[PDB]
Amino acid sequence: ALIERIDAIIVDLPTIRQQQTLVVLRVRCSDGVEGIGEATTIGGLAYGYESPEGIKANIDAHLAPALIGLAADNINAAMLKLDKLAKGNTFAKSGIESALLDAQGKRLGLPVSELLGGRVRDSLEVAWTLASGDTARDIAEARHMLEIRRHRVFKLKIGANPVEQDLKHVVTIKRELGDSASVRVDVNQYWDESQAIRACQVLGDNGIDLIEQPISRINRGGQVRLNQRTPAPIMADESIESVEDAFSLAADGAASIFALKIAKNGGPRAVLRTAQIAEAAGIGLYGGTMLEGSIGTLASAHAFLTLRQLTWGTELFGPLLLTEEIVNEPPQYRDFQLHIPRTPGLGLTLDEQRLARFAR
Amino acid sequence: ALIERIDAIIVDLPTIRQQQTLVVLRVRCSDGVEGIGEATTIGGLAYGYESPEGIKANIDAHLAPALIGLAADNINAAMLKLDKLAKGNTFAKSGIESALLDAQGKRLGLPVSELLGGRVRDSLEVAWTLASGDTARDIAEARHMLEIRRHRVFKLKIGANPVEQDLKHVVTIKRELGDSASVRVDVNQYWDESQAIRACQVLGDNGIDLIEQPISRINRGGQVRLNQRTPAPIMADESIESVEDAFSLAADGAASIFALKIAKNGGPRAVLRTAQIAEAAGIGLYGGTMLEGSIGTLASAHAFLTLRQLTWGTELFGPLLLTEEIVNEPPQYRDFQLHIPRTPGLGLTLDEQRLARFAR
Amino acid sequence: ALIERIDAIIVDLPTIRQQQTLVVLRVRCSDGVEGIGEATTIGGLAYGYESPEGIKANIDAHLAPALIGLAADNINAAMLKLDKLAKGNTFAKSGIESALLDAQGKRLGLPVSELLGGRVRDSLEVAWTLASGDTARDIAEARHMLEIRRHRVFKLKIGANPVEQDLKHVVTIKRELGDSASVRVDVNQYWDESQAIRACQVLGDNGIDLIEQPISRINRGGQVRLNQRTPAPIMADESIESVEDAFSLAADGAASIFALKIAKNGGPRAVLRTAQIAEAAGIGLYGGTMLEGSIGTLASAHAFLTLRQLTWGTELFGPLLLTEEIVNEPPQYRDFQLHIPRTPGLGLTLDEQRLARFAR
Amino acid sequence: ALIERIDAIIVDLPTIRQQQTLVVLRVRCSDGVEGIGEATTIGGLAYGYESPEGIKANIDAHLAPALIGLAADNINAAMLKLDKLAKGNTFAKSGIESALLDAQGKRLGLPVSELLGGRVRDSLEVAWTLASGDTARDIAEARHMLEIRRHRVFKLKIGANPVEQDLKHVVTIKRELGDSASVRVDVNQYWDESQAIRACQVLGDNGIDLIEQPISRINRGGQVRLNQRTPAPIMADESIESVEDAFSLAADGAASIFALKIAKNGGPRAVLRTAQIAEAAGIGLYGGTMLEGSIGTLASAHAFLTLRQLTWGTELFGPLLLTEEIVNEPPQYRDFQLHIPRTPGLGLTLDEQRLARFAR
Ligand SMILES: [Mn+2]
Ligand SMILES: [Mn+2]
Ligand SMILES: [Mn+2]
Ligand SMILES: [Mn+2]
Repeated sequence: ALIERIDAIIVDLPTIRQQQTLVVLRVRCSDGVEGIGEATTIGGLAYGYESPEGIKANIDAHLAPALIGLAADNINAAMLKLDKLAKGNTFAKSGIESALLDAQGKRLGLPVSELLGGRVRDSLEVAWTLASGDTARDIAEARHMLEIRRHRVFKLKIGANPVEQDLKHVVTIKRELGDSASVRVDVNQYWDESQAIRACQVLGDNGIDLIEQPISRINRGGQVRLNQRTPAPIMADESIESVEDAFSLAADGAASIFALKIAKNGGPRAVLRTAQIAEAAGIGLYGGTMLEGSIGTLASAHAFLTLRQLTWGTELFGPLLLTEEIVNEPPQYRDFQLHIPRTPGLGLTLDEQRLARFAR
Repeated sequence: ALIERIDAIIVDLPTIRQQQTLVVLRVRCSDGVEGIGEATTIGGLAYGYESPEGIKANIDAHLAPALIGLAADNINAAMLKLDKLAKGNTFAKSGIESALLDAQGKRLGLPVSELLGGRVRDSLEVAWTLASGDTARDIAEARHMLEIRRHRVFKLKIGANPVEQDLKHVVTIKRELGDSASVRVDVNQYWDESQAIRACQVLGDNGIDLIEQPISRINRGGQVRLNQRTPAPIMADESIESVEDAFSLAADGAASIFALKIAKNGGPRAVLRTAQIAEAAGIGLYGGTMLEGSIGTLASAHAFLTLRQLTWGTELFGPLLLTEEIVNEPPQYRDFQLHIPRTPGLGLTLDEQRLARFAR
Repeated sequence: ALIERIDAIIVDLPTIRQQQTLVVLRVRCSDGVEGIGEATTIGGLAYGYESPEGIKANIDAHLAPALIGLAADNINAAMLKLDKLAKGNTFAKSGIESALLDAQGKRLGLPVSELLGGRVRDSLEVAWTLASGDTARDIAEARHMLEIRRHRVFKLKIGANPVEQDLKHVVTIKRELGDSASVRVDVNQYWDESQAIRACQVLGDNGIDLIEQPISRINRGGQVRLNQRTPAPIMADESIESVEDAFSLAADGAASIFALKIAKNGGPRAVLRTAQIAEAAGIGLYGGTMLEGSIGTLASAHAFLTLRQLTWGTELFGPLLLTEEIVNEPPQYRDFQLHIPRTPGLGLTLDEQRLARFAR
Repeated sequence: ALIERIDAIIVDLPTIRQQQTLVVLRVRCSDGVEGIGEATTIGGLAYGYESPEGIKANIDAHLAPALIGLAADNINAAMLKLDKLAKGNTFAKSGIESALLDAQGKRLGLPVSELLGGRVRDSLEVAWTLASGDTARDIAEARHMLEIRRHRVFKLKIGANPVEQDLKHVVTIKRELGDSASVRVDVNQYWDESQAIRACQVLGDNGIDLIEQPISRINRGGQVRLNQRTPAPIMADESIESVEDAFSLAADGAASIFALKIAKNGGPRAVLRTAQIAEAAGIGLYGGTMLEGSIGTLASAHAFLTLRQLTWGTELFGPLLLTEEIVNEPPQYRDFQLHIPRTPGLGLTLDEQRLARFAR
């Protein structure tokens, strides 16, 4: 089977929060099998180098033409060719690798997790981000998610308000939930090391389970110091923009936990290279997301199912924020987890009608 | 006297806990003197590279034939020959060295401790592992051991249950016993560094005296960080798989205490090389065990008697877990210690009847 | 006073080599002043994250909209706003900053070099890359460039062929040229550390003045080792993808010379921050290029004129490779140097006809 | 679908040198598909912890029983189970993984290289070890191998004789061969750092391309020092006894080249994890061997075909030393390379008669 055509479609979907843009890839092979992938990011260029528009432009002008005519079943050769021709562009590469694995799974009749070696579990613990901004509303939401047994691990995005304000807000939530839930924070590189010194202490002292990316990736030394001094473990996220960054952080002792994102590494197979490095170093894992819809979520999920251990769970809740999707199969979230079927490929099929309706 | 024959016998003994397998070595010398040694491990291949079956196979096919015909009284030459021919295989080497020292002690009429240079004590403090799994039962057992003056230092094996559960269990035990007993934990490499960060703090804050091998030996940097940050001292155990590993950990500042096991180093003389390195570096000592019966326990004991200081005592309680033994002389445990006689060799003789009954 | 509109045009120009694609920026201000900039790369995505297509897509969709309406005379505020909304995208940022500086300089009647502080020189030494592939042809071209006094510093791009082959080629050229020219090589990350060990030694012992980016930026430790052991100075180029990378490299001692490129840093002002960091660390400087045409070449030059010292000269020969240009004023190359006028802005005007002709 | 039975057979085959012992694994699956693997070492226990005897003993007693009944198509789950129950035992693990991969490839009709992701080449450069001991004889054998175009890369095993004697021998061979062949040496941990200091210098100055494992793995600091000072690149072989060792060596900068052996890592998939770590650190690669016959050689080869680059080729000449083999298909050595077919599995079938004949 040869790769015949690759299409990159920008889709804007309404969210419960007010819109999420995804780049849906469709790779059609000569044997009639089609694979689907997703390259999605948050806020244009605010959370990475690649925007939806840039991703589509590069796929159309550079990445896709390099693949037309190649064997669809030799994913390693195709991805290595992209590395040779394109520097970075991990989101685009991720969408493409996801589609090739999907097409390959359908072709062989195996779920992507089995193509990657075999799953050691069928479900993944899923965290939820509390985003009402209001403390009372956040505790109310958390208590609801617990009641319906959908989530018991909650993440709080902070760093935008005065430190003292964010600290009170987080400590209040953990204090009210007590031992019923795990509370973590994500600072998204918003603090400088001078602010993180005291903030990490207060959070660690008040039962916050982990602190994700407290300071900017440009401060390597600061990450190493906080890794050694913060009472709560430090998780690296934005500090990882490639597999090679993961080796560097591991060699430096810059974090005790790595967030694994297929978009930041370059696909399901690339994220596994980063996970393996973390494993060889004794670094804990967490399955991250870029707020992908079901396609990217499932592609992440399929790689995470093969991991020996994910000490801190995952935040694969992306599909839950969308009011509408472009696939026919809704994800199964129940009993604090995301359940992944043993269907061929990613186990998803496009809803041609909603796709046409939301595509640009 | 020449080494004439070496036999490796696998023996399965019932335990009070449900079976322990030992590899008993019998080295017969041309002068009619026989030496006995033991090569024992825990759980097949779960706690090391060598299993009872592999140990016997290698002794029979490789190690023993290299020794037949050599002088029984030149232990250094015999052991150096084994190092030249065999990589690793420390458990097998340990059993063999133990038997040669036993035979040499009987021949010269000296206890093995005197062959090793001379004892500075006749008894060793012995810790006890609380293994009921149940907190109330563990406190009850500990109080009994204290009452009968058999043990006042207790070890708790953790790491298999959720961290929070193991922490509550340990803190409850220390809280109830108070200053009447020393409470320590052994995590057996079960935690990753991200989990150990908070767990070590809680344990150190609640009176746990030391934390044995909290994380995997593959994470050297993590051991160094915990050595500098944990409130309770960190003891290395599985991180030591050879004398050379001990030098490496000492040079790195990876632990402030080393567990000394003859099986992991290669015998009573090898364990002394590791102890000497620890001494030159200012690292504290602890006499460890692989749950050996009286033979291996006594061989460990004889080397430990020559040490200037063992700040943390020993856990030479192996014989106490066996319902039946294959030696005639039962070990003397009284007043929190194991008492070692000044009889030739290891001071033990095989019970031919029970040996035949439990051998495979 | 206000930025009214920003246009990003892709232009394909013919080279002496084959085309070269430029992204010409035209910023129109409310006061009638227009500024021009250039964002140019090499080989689509083979030499960087940004392609001409992705650059235009991002400018039109995200960057330009963030600038419309802002004061055209407050460049610091404009660029800081872009850093807040966009991660990376240094090529696009460089093109935009260059245009704003051009407009501001025309507005105050000052060359960009004066806006940046004040020039300390009026011309820059310019190197030339011998790229025929044929040793004899290269020596001939070099002899000619020397004859007409256009260049006396030559750079050989190597790494694509077997090591001994590239080494022979390079050593032969330096042997034939002797003390007449400075010969340098750029390996463009093509060797791994194991190949670079012997190659750097041979090159250094045969009169090669500096070795540019011998290994990949992913291998930080290798750069630090080569920096201490190479007989010829090591220059970092691709290892610098941001000003923060420059700080990191300096702190580590990964190179004794930094190549300065406005495109890899984010503009003329950004390149000065990197140059300042190098100066504070005692690191040597070299004026680099991404093969820009006159607009980009002049924007680099204006920044380079304010530097105290550029120990290794520059390679601002980009305009010399183009057969057609889109500006009215051709660069003044004479006596081994590039001469920069003291006219307002960049001192360039767009040839509207040729622009329309090569614009795609 | 299910692993029904696993057989471990010790086979003694005649070499051109004397015998070579292999442990042939035969895994039978419920669907009638059988997979074959090989766990081979050199010199009993002289070159590793596992002997043919210990390997068979452990497979029969511990490893095989843990696999019976498990899905034959979920190799990741099977191997992770083995890691949980058994420490080390990489040779036995490698043999088992190779057989499961062979079975799975025959089952899906794909060569193992495709199961592992996809090959990027169809043949591998193969080195040859000159082992006559006689300098003149070695030069003759080398000239011949060059004549018939079978090998052009030669490796000399040294370290057993006085240094100046081995140095003379090696330098003479390279002098006589000149630019015609690449000459390398493997010291097999025979020198201590004090001897290696001058030897590495002499070898490097006389055209030796790489120096493999000059000193013992116990001396980590010495490897780091030799890695910075040796004029010829240092390759780690014995220092790698697990994938985690590879990470450690890379983090420390102890070698610029890693020898890859499926037997020392735990199988074809394990060797890829080590290769990935090396790639992320910028470390060069070489395909190593433990002198396996065709089964083991092909299992290594299939993994090596997926690698982006093997800067230093391979030494997969194992089959060439055997006069008799236990498979029906003899390896395709031609034009300095080993050619690998695109047939299912390993592409090998057991010659039941010869197997029965040499089986012990
Ligand atoms: Mn995050
Ligand atoms: Mn222990
Ligand atoms: Mn360059
Ligand atoms: Mn070797």
